[PDB]
Amino acid sequence: FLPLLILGSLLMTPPVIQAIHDAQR
Repeated sequence: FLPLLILGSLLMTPPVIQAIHDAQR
């Protein structure tokens, strides 16, 4: 999930969707 999700996509891509969302706040 949150972790596993970002982890899984932790190769050649940042924690998008969430990162931008967090940065949005």
